[PDB]
Amino acid sequence: MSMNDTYQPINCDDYDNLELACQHHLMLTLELKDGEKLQAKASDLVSRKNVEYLVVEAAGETRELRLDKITSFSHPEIGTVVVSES
Repeated sequence: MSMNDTYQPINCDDYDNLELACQHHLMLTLELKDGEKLQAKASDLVSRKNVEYLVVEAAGETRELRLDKITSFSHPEIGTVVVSES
């Protein structure tokens, strides 16, 4: 029935490049339904053959955030994004 979709876990193809650079500028603040909130220095994204997840470098340890469709991620003077814009 349907072959084309547009359901992204968090970050999209292009929207991920502009959001992470302009909206996150390396340092992003991740938040969860449990009112979680944490900023992370440096970050890039990786797209799986099936979907797409973000991968941020935590000082000296690689971390993967947004791969679980995190409720929302906010950035000072930018905004809050929940499991992909929708």
